[PDB]
Amino acid sequence: VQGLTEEQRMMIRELMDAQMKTFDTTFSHFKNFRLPGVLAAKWSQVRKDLCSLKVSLQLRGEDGSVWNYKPPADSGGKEIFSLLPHMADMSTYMFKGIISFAKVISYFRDLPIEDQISLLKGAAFELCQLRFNTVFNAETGTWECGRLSYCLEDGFQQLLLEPMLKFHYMLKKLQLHEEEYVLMQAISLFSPDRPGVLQHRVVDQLQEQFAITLKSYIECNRPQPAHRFLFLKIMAMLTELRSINAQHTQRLLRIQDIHPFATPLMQELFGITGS
Ligand SMILES: COc1cccc(N(C)C(=S)Oc2ccc3c(c2)CCCC3)n1
Repeated sequence: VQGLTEEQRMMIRELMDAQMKTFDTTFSHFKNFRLPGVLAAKWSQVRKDLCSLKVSLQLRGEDGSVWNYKPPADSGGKEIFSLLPHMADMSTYMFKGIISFAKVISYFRDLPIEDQISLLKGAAFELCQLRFNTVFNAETGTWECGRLSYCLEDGFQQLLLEPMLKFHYMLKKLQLHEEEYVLMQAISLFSPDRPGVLQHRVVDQLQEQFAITLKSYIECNRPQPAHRFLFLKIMAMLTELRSINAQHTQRLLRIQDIHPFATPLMQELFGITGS
């Protein structure tokens, strides 16, 4: 790109290299996942917690066959948990790609292992949502995950009330480059204020370099009036994503409390000990 320092161009490359190596955009290796079965104040809030992300699910076979699953309606029972096992498998698959992404980046390997763990615990969800946005189809409200499709159930303005859905639509509208998505991932990963981080100074210095690189990238490759304040818009979305992360963590722990579903990797990322 233009106007970047050699160190910034190298920084952008290694992020792009790590994204290329660890983001299976066709989801070809997402396999052996569970699928929905065939044929007191907690519950009110878990009932409200689960209805926030209502999606149907399509599976296109290599032979051309199509399986499609329409979820039930909430009717006061355990049917609200039908996609929990499948969604756990997908998020687990994505978390593994995220962990692989961090471990390739030199700036991440060079951190102490305890801080590596702390940063991944704090940012794994956010980097997952950033990767899902690149396969989000805002015209059809569908995350195109290769042979899997997650379609939002029916208007458009009433769904933007859901913060994570609003995030995906608003982030998609910015029409970001691959380089800007991966820089967002690095900024979110290297957040110095996550619980348990010890090397706050180096992590803060690294994050600042990633933000400066992103600011510089935008200024060198986006002169259009539509991209005025784009960097600031991106940074605001990252703050919103952190809020959504905290929201979603409390959501998940409440559902986990009355209906266990978290995989071992999810338990590790969310602090669940097993006792
Ligand atoms: C109760 O909270 C839960 C339950 C189970 C899994 C999760 N996680 C951690 C994640 S990343 O779920 C998502 C979030 C967004 C999306 C998908 C999964 C799949 C495709 C559509 C976009 N969260």
